Amino acid sequence: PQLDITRAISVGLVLGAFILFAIVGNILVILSVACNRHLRTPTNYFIVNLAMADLLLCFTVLPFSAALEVLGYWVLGRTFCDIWAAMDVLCCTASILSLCAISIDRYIGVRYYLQYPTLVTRRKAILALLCVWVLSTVISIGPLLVWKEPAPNYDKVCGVTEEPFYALFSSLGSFYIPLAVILVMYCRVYIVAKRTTKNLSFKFSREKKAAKMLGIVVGMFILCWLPFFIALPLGSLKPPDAVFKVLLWLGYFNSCLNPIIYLCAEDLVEDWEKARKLLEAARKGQDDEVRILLANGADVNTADETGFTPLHLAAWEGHLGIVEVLLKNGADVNANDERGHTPLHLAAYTGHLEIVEVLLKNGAGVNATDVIGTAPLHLAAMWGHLEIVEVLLKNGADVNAQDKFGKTPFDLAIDNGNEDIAEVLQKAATRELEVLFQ
Ligand SMILES: COc1cc2nc(N3CCN(C(=O)c4ccco4)[C@H]4CCCC[C@H]43)nc(N)c2cc1OC
Repeated sequence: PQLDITRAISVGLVLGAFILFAIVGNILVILSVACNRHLRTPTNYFIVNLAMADLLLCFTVLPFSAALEVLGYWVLGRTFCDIWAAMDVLCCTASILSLCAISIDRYIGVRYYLQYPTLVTRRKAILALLCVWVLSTVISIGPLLVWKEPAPNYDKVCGVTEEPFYALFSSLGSFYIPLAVILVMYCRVYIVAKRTTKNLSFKFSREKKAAKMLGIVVGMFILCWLPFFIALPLGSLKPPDAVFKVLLWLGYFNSCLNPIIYLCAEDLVEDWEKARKLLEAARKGQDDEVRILLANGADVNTADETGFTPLHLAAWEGHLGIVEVLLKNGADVNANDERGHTPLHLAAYTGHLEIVEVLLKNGAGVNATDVIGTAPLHLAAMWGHLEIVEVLLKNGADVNAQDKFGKTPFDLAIDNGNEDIAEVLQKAATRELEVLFQ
């Protein structure tokens, strides 16, 4: 029994990973939509409800599961087992009925690319969410009233098992009937996305991108919960109590997968072909192509294998037109590569005054430092880009900024015999003494 020690850490790390994504991850998903007015979209309305269901499990289902394993058989069915039988179904029924609202929203979204925005608003989204909880409560808390008094002979309050009238009636209303709607709708979405993808406004690639991310979510839920919900009806015609325990735990694990799916899935950058196409267009300075590619569904914030985005390479290669349209198409102006360089670092290096001003105008980090601690002022001062050094200082660039090698933008100007820049950087440093000078 030497493995008993190693099993603790392995399970503990997996349970720690779960809690992290399931509680913190979901709260962060909720807060991102809650504190951004531009992110309050009907699709984002359903994922907040999906995160609320995962959160509601963690606080009202897992405590009962944790209390069982830790303390043992303090399993007082009359109350204890009735609450976290009821709460368990409620959360699961809420989750799958939310995925029904998603599966339908995504068919309305994919099929009707330019019609959807008007069709589905915040008002129509709240009603769909409202319905889910009204149904979910009836489906979950129904049986707890319908079957009021405990059975004679063979009661199983504190067991997943029961008679066929519950095993089928519950599993139908809580899984299979919802599953039918989902699979039928995401089967319909499946073929429309190919039919319009073969045939082919960016709207289709914004909503077929959305349909793909959420399709993974829908699949991972089905994959997680099918094993349990296969075994409840199938038992009536099998599994030990210890078998049911891991099948439920598998279902619970899904609560952490959603935040992970949103961090781990590339679908906006799913078109590896269309993604690397834009990265090249923006670098080569091909305004016609970049505009066309963006309009055809190309991700503005595509990450290179090194970490460079189209805005990086555009700022580097000195293509002002592409920098403007990228920003105009919602480009991360403070995008970082592996060493932390932003497009302003690159614009500063290659001496493009036009782009440095445009980046700053669009809210670029003037003092943004890379892993070495090198700021855009370090690079502009190093190569003799005096116009950029002045623009940078004007936007409040820090002259005292130091890299890992202890070198400051002034030092680099001196060490490259840049007399003009060194004077402007030395003057800039005595700014605090010009409180006395009016
Ligand atoms: C996700 O959907 C469902 C979840 C459900 N969860 C329970 N639980 C949760 C905890 N259980 C066990 O751990 C467990 C281990 C072995 C048998 O049960 C049992 C036993 C203790 C009391 C609550 C029970 N009971 C249901 N009847 C149930 C029904 C569901 O849909 C039809």
